[PDB]
Amino acid sequence: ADLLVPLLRELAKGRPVSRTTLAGILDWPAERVAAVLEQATSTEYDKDGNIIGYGLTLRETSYVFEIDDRRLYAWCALDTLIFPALIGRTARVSSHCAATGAPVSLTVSPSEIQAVEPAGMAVSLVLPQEAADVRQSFCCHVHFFASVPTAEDWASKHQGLEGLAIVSVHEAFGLGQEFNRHLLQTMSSRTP
Repeated sequence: ADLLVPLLRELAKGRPVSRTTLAGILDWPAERVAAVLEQATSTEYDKDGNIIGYGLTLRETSYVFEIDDRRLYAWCALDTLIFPALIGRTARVSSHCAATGAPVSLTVSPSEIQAVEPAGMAVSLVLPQEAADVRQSFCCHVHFFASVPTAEDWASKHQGLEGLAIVSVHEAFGLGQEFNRHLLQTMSSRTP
């Protein structure tokens, strides 16, 4: 009697999943499934109203995310992925340096990386702001840099923005892997 979030499990398959199937898969009544979508109106439907799943962007960006046998796209180095460890397979990630334009690519696996090119690429992130208008406020703004010198080089001429910080794709996986514990919390955060 357990549940490892079959929703995304069947989702990763990228196949038409109806409520009777989500229900049939969850071995739960179509009403329980319904209750779930009853609060998910923002979710994208397809055809008669089935769960389309993911998609990120309508294929028109630079950040590419390949997994198993499904080519995905993103608006930032992050949007490409979300939970590699939850997938249970490898995820090929491709990016381009915002300064050198070099073709960067990394392999995101459920345990670590297995294809870093170039061997020394760097990632870029932004600092949290709480004094900006309403629209997005840099929902992501996550880019990659061919390396730390370029990341830091291009970074030098990329100051003034809302913080903006550079990092090693190696440390980016630890900061990205730690977010889980942060999101896992239902509410509040007692520790610091």
